[PDB]
Amino acid sequence: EIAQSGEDFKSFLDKFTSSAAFQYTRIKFPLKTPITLLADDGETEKTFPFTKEKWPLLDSETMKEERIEQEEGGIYVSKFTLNEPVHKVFEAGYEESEIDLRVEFEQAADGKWYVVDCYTGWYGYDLPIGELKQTIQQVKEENAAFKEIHP
Ligand SMILES: [Cl-]
Repeated sequence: EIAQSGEDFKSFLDKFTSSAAFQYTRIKFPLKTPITLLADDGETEKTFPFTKEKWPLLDSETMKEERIEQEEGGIYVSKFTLNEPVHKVFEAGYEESEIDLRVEFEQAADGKWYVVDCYTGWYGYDLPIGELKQTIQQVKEENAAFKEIHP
């Protein structure tokens, strides 16, 4: 569960979520899994590299493990589904739905933690390819908000 050398994961994650500049330094772009969307033709899958300009900054609230029971009926669950000394995977989503976030963390040979892959519902398979550019701009605007409180 806990690494015997290098960076402590919980301490890393607190720094990662508290500073945008630091966060960007600890993501290995392009991520392992590219963004995959269906073309308008309705048959061809198109991939786009998951690069720095597309990254939605992750805050401390998002990275908390918890179970949210909503009055309107949903149960939203976030948890580390893999929790090994040098390899962790965080998943979040509504119970009985597909997940809307998966973040994969690995402690590299230098002892530092990095994000090496991510699935985010911002770029879900349900996103029309024609909306990708504007979605990326929306993420930029969210990131501007993040940077007002977590530079
Ligand atoms: Cl409730």
